Amino acid sequence: GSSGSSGLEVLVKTLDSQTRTFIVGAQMNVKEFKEHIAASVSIPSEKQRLIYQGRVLQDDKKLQEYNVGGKVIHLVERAPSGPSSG
Repeated sequence: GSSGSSGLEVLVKTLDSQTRTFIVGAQMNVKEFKEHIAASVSIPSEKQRLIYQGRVLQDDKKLQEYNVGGKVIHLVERAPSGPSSG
């Protein structure tokens, strides 16, 4: 889905060199975004924690606000992630 080139791009680099571009509404908030990618990343927001410039992106805050458009954010997963995984 997702038609027309209208939206803000947001990348996410996990702790395994894995950048994933995401197109969400600039209006969207950090939290929401987490819930959105939460699907792809497969990680829950409450577990997620977008970090940029060594700072923890606020939930109430929005991506645009930070200006992470086409930028690479650093998402972290709570608890010690498993090596094998699956």
